Amino acid sequence: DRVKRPMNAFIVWSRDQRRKMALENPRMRNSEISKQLGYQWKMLTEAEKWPFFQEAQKLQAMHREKYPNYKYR
DNA sequence: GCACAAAC
DNA sequence: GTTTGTGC
Repeated sequence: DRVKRPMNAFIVWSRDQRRKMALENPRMRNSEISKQLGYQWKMLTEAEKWPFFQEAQKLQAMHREKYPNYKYR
């Protein structure tokens, strides 16, 4: 039925990227961390891309082989 | 447009 | 309260 769902390259940033916002701003009242990341996307920091994108590639290649044309159902 | 995950 | 990527 449902296929598996490894973390998405977007939530990847959450894990580590949010650690940054939590260190200097562990007291965010409203939901700003949401629009803040959006700003990082229109300007992705390469210092952060290369590190986790390397493996992020094997995530797609491996699981895509286990579900050739099997899409969401 | 719908289905799935996480943290503040 | 909410965002975003993947797939057609």
